[PDB]
Amino acid sequence: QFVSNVSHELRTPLTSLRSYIEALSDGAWKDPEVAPGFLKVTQEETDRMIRMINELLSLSTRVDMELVNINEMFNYVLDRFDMILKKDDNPAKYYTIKREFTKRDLWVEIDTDKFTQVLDNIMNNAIKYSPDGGVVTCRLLETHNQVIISISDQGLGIPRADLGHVFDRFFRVDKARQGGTGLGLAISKEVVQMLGGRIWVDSVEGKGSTFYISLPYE
Amino acid sequence: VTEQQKIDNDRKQFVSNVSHELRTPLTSLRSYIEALSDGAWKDPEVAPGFLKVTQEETDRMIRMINELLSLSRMDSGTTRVDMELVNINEMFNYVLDRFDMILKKDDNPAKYYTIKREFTKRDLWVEIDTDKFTQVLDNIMNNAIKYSPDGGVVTCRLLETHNQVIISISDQGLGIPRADLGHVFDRFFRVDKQGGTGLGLAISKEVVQMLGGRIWVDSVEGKGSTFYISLPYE
Ligand SMILES: Nc1ncnc2c1ncn2[C@@H]1O[C@H](COP(=O)(O)OP(N)(=O)O)[C@@H](O)[C@H]1O
Ligand SMILES: Nc1ncnc2c1ncn2[C@@H]1O[C@H](COP(=O)(O)OP(N)(=O)O)[C@@H](O)[C@H]1O
Repeated sequence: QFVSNVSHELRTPLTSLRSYIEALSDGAWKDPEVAPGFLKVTQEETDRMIRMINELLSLSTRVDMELVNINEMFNYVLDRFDMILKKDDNPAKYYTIKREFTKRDLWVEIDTDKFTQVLDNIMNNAIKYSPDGGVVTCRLLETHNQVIISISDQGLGIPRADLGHVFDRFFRVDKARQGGTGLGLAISKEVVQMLGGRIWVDSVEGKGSTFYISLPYE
Repeated sequence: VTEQQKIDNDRKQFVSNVSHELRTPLTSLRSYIEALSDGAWKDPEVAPGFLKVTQEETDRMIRMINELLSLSRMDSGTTRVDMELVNINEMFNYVLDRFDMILKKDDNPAKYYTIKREFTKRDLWVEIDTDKFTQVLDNIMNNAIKYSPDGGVVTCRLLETHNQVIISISDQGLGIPRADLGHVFDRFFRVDKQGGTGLGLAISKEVVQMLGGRIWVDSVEGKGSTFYISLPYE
């Protein structure tokens, strides 16, 4: 349903917007080296949220495939999550984003808005389900004519019995450790399949998780 | 026929409203961010003032999102309701204690108010979900204070009948038009035209209904209002 999806999907961009506005208010507005770049991101997130409301309201049409540089696009996503982490209430370096991208530029046909939603949910999960903190490792590679993204955490894991169930709508693992609706990964799977790709997960209950996304390369 | 239709119409309206209400702050943000990007950011007389407004608009949307999410969770049957036997007197008194304590600090207070308590003497043990019900009392108490005249008295009652536990919360503010006594519990209904979503009482009505109870309001314009909560007793 519309309300539930739009509400769920606005949360990461609102957090990201809040985070950059906070950095600006805290003094970055005085720094000519960074203020314009920060303002540019808030302008982009605000416009993205406005498109998102409309898109999701209309579905109750466009899957807009563009040839995109995944390297840059993934990098832009992770830049926001670093900003969320720095303006976080946690101690500095309580969470780390380590990037492991191949050096060649990878061009892939995607819907930029919808796929950002996918990366947002997985990064946000990777953080939300590491309460004790940790490194989030983000990999970008091409092999066997697939472009593959994997996102690993050192968080709470996922029971083996539930590895399949986690992409189902409303499914939330019911053990100790919060969350919300159980929609993020179902929305994500829907987008990834729509784009001709695949998503899957490996996990160890005490160690952490790795989510994988595969997209057709050429 | 009409039954399914009324439902579908309410849903269609609610969706339309959600889209308009999320859109309006974002549109306001866009306008302040664009002024900032066009150069106001270099200007110390306005950049801080402008940033502050974007921060407030952003907070309002995050509250709206959280509120819309609870409404969804309940609409889904997904919402966890944990009925436990608790002392309503001590729970209500603690709620009022948080509000008295707010006033105890010189802000300066914008407005002074008094919280008058009239509780029954016997202890009322009743099964409820404390986390959710405290939220309900908060929403009514915040309204009661917000719409009180300077120096107004907020009167809080806990009384039981043979069949019911009744809580009432009265203010001496401008009250509510008779045409609207029902509508104030509607999603996004605000009689007025700053922050405030118009979802609080909609959440409250839904929560009180999950708990097996009833909530309603009496008001005489210019007199003030009295909100009631009824809970099944024993
Ligand atoms: N990175 C992760 N580590 C451990 N558990 C995770 C995880 N990412 C997702 N999960 C689990 O999968 C369930 C469903 O995820 P999701 O669709 O994104 O739900 P959500 N967080 O939007 O409420 C979550 O409730 C959580 O139990
Ligand atoms: N105690 C009260 N006195 C006068 N009007 C009241 C009132 N409590 C609620 N109302 C009216 O009902 C409307 C909706 O209440 P509510 O759902 O709590 O709004 P809110 N606080 O989330 O923005 C308010 O805007 C107000 O017009």
